[PDB]
Amino acid sequence: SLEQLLEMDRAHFMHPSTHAYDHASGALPGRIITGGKGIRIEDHEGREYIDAFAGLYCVNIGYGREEVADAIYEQAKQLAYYHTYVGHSNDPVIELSSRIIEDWAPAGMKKVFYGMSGSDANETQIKLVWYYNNVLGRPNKKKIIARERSYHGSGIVTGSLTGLPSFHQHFDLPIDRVKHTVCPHWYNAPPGMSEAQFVAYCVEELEKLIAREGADTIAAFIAEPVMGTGGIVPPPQGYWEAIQAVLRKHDILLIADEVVCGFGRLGSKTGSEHYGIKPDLITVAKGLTSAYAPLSAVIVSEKVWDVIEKGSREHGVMGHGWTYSGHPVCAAAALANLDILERENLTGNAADVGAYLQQRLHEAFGAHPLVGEVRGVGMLAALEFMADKGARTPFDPALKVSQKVAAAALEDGLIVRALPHGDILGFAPPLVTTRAEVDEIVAIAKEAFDEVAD
Amino acid sequence: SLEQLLEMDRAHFMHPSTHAYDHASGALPGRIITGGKGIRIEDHEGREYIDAFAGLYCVNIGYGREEVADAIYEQAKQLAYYHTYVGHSNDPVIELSSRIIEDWAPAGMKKVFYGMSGSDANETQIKLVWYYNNVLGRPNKKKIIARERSYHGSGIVTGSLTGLPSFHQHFDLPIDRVKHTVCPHWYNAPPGMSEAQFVAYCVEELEKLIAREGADTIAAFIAEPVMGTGGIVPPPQGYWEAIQAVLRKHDILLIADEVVCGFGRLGSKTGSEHYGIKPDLITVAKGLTSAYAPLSAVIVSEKVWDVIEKGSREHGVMGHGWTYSGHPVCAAAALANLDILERENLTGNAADVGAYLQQRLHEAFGAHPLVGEVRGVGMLAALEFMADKGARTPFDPALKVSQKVAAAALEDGLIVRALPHGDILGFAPPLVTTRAEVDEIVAIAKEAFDEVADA
Ligand SMILES: *Cc1c(COP(=O)(O)O)cnc(C)c1O
Ligand SMILES: *Cc1c(COP(=O)(O)O)cnc(C)c1O
Ligand SMILES: [Ca+2]
Ligand SMILES: [Ca+2]
Ligand SMILES: [Ca+2]
Repeated sequence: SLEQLLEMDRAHFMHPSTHAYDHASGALPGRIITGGKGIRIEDHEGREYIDAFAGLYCVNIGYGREEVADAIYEQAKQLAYYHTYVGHSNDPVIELSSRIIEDWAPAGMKKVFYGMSGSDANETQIKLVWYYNNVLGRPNKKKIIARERSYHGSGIVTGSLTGLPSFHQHFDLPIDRVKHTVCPHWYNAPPGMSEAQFVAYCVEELEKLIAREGADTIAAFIAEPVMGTGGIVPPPQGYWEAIQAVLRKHDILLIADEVVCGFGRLGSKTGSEHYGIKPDLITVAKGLTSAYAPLSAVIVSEKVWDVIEKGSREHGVMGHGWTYSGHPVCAAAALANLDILERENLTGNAADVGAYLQQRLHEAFGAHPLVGEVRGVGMLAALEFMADKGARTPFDPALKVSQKVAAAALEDGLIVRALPHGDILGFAPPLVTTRAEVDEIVAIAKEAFDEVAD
Repeated sequence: SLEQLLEMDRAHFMHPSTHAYDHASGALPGRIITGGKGIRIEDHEGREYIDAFAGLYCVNIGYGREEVADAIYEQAKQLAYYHTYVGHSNDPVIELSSRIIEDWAPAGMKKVFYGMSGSDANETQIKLVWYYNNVLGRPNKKKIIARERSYHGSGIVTGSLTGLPSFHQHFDLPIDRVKHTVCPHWYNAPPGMSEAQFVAYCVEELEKLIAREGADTIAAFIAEPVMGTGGIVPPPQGYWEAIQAVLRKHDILLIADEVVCGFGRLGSKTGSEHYGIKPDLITVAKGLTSAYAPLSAVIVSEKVWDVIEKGSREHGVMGHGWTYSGHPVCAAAALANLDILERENLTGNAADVGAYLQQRLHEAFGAHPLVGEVRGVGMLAALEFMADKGARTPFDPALKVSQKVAAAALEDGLIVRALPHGDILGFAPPLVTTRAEVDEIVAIAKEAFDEVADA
């Protein structure tokens, strides 16, 4: 019974990112998702929704892929699990590793280490950067620079990297080794710069942080090529070239968080490829498997892998491992996911239909007095709402405009996300989305928005 | 083509817990596992092995359960994933949560929060204990006490909780908020002590740590009911009763790490049930799914859940979540796993055949001059080897006796683990293991051991 389900939920399930009391008490009503196909999902009540956020930037090949379910089945049946400790392996993990390196990763990458979450992958990154510096005799080169409004996960170290305050509240974060520099959102500049001027500003602010802390104390800089949860923010043109030069000058490792941007989302293999970023380390999850099974990976450059090898010769086996590291079923899911991305050229579809999404959002919302900015890249897009446009001046957060539009859209059968920063409505549809589906998405969001606007 | 696999592996796969250079260079040969059935696995080759470590204390219902593969398939096909943010749900996660609380958790537990690893679950625990204290207006009550030789995971915070130095080296751990008290291994007590004396020693050492740090600054104490990777160490008689009294007196939360002990391993539902532990918080993974899919959970007491609710009313939504929190496929795997544990009464089999394992290891090894100690409980057991027994004096670690026995056992078709701490050979067979299979396991390990002992 659906009613006893919902009581069991309220009584016993602690959800992620859900108001504990309001949920437990019934004030925040629960929604049970039971099926889905293509870009549409279905709740327990039989209501169907267009999921223009692809779960959480992650159901990239779309819902209901029997091909992946069969791949998962066949592996679960043959060998669901053995460990990968002390050189042990399984077939799928071997194939997946060489495929990630040969076909998806930028040049210079060498090794892949697996977990199950974006958060655990970034945890691994910070371990590796500390290990690297310790084996090189640099015990104080340990601080990590992240950015305001960044999202890097929800643990203690990874929640510190995260530049959104909700992940810090009552958790004593950020930790002391994590420092935050500026969010590269041109729309929000010092308030009259050229794009190039704003880049130079971001560069000087980073240079100031480095000077205050001391370059010899900074191990790494971590960043999303395009900001996701912080509010769908492409980098300014020239940003990545200029930031990379600063990091190289100060011998600071670069970690590209590709959890959202990875595996076709922007119309390129990765955000790194898209923007000419040459990271030392890369974090992936989400579109790695299109969420069909949980899997994360850390991709390691030749340079860093060489120091890891060196560490092992001098100090023996590195103490790092998860029980389910390289889980056969999860690896098999990833292989089928990649087969589908590649065969259907969904990276191309993301570029193509993603540009159409940008176009249609601009046409629909660009001229409107309450829309401060329309922005995006590939199959990511956002609308940022402003009380005055003009003066670039945001609504009283108590008004909750982004949230009211999202709610209205949901009533009309469309899922889009109110992002945690400001009044921002985000779009991250599956990479299989068609032009017609975009027009359908935009029509509903447009109606929703007018209803709230009035 | 097997050769091309192994090259691809060496070229591109960074393994957990694997010597990086020795593996990449071919000095540490790789092993590809391709199949398995019951308690036996098969490598690429075709060599078959009795897996008396059940993967990593985790393949509890045994290998090749088509029933679980079908359960995984059916969920993957119907709905592999949606998120569980902002009150969203799927039914396997709802059923699993109420089943964990009603059927497996000790009394007083209320809510379950999901991840994918033992490590992420303990990460969540520490977040929750800090949140708890912050919403109660106790900003300084934040330190965590763990134990020497404990294993709690392999992250930064969870690697700090972990009391084994290999998880610390070149990672700048433990963090300052984590303190370690003594390992409750009677066999390594300060010499001469009675079991009861050694308990009282553990108690006084904990009391000293609490006095030095200030009880006011200590949020929680985390511990495995029985130590796993640190050496298969049951707690001394009376340990848990006495430790619990100290924690209660100082208002310190107790986190039971049931990652190994959970879901039947000791012949009880949990280590907590087994030893009368009343934790505020419990961590589970491994036997939660028998490793058929990755899943972890944090089980939360009524007391702690009440404060979490309070936090949300006063401060709004707690900022905690994993994208794959409550993953439908993983939850479905767990439900089938539980169906099998319950239907086959594998908790009972673990009690029964586990006691037999203890008996048979004692009979086979108890008298031998090179075996310092035989120990265990339920379906966990270990042999600890000593150069001198009556002097309690261990071999030169470069001799690596535990590892030589393991190697010999592997040649003879048996997988048992050389544990990282001492010269210790561990046993954690699947909970479906039979008495005859135990005798088969012990016979091979006994032969292996003689070969190494006579040398
Ligand atoms: C979602 C996300 C993470 C963390 O992933 P989890 O699987 O939720 O731990 C990290 N980085 C980015 C950019 C993300 O979007
Ligand atoms: C194996 C283990 C962990 C960590 O589990 P992962 O799934 O490897 O992250 C934590 N606690 C205990 C007691 C364990 O045995
Ligand atoms: Ca409407
Ligand atoms: Ca079947
Ligand atoms: Ca033999």
